[PDB]
Amino acid sequence: PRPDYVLLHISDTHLIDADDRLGELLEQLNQSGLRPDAIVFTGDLADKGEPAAYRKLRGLVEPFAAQLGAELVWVMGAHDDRAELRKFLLDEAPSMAPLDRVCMIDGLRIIVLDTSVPGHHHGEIRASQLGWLAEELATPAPDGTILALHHPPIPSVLDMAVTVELRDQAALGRVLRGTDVRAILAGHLHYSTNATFVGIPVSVASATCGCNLVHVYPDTVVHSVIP
Amino acid sequence: PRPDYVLLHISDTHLIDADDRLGELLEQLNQSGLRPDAIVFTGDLADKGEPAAYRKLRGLVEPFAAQLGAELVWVMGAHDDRAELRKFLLDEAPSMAPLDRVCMIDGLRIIVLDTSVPGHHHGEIRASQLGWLAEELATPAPDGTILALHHPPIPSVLDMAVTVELRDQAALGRVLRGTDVRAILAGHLHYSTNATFVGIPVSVASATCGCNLVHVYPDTVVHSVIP
Ligand SMILES: [Fe+3]
Ligand SMILES: [Fe+3]
Ligand SMILES: [Mn+2]
Ligand SMILES: [Mn+2]
Repeated sequence: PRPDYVLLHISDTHLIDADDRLGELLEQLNQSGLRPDAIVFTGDLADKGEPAAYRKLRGLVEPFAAQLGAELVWVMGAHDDRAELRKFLLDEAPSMAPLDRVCMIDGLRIIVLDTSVPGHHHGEIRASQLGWLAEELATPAPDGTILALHHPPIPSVLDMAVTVELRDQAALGRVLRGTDVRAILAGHLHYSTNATFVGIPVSVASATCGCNLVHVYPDTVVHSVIP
Repeated sequence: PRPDYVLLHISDTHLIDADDRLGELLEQLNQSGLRPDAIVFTGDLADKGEPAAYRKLRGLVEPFAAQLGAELVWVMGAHDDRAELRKFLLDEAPSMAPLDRVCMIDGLRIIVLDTSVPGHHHGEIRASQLGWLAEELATPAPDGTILALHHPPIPSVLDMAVTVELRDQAALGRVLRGTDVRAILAGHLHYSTNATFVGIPVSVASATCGCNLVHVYPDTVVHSVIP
């Protein structure tokens, strides 16, 4: 069976060792001869949101993605800094506004939502983001939508995880329910985890410091854990 | 958040080294102080379906489960032998009939389906099993149903996997659709994998030779990969 799309789902890189942990993964997938349509990094890109760490991340990852002709999709995590990421990763003017973005890969919509709260480890989605997201999803994409965020909308199966979890999930669920979101890609957790949120599959990739392969079929989305 | 149920999902033990790979996992979870309601083993219990290997498996696992007061749930895999498993694992009269079973854990239904084909590595579900399964699911369980089988009803993301995959999945899907099956537990693959089948979450546990924790919440089922 040939997939419609192939995505790479990497998370929690924590760059400031994390340098060659990520380095060796890149080449391992380069050497596997895999050619994904997109590489999605679901947060905690930089451990202390450092300019130097973003620069370094960009030099390591951009060549890798260009070779495979793959779209790079960056997501804000709790440890990141919105302004330094915009500045040193995206070549955009600095702003503390949520890193929310829409990205079409042929017929597939990828939506990047920012669940980060500046200077806080927990997760939240602000009213303006739910409005933005609702408006966007009112138009169905041909091959449906992948949602990429940091803090996963799933129950916390550990206590030291509850204080840093994504808050007010009911609001998100009200917006996602009945739309064309087919899968939710998330990070934060540091162990591979899957569940559903309002009927939608949630897949959380483990920390880098393995990752997930994502094959998008016409009728299903397959997530596989690569050690 | 307190889960309604906790399940342990272990797969592909391949006992005939596999002995102390499984041994060290048991104790690691014994030592974690985890107390699951059920331990579900999703096939390839014995590598050559050997009487000696079932005896050994039983001596290693039954004490472990009794301590935690956990229900043992055994599933036929491709490598198993229906008659020797019935004989040396279940203390049942030998039979080549599919190992199909229903098991209530308080309000939660667990259904064991046998996708094995004797002397063959591929997977199939026979007409009589679809009838049995349909009849059973006509009655909803209070806390819905977990389905446990060997060959997962998900697309094969590798070629050397297609010849051994579960065949005629459309038939299964016709039976599962709209019933109270909340999750499908599966094995066979040897890499952690999740997808949906007819809207239902499928979670495949990796080979032992790690496993999965399964927390069953009122509104969702969370699967986590334990290295
Ligand atoms: Fe992190
Ligand atoms: Fe196996
Ligand atoms: Mn995080
Ligand atoms: Mn198998």
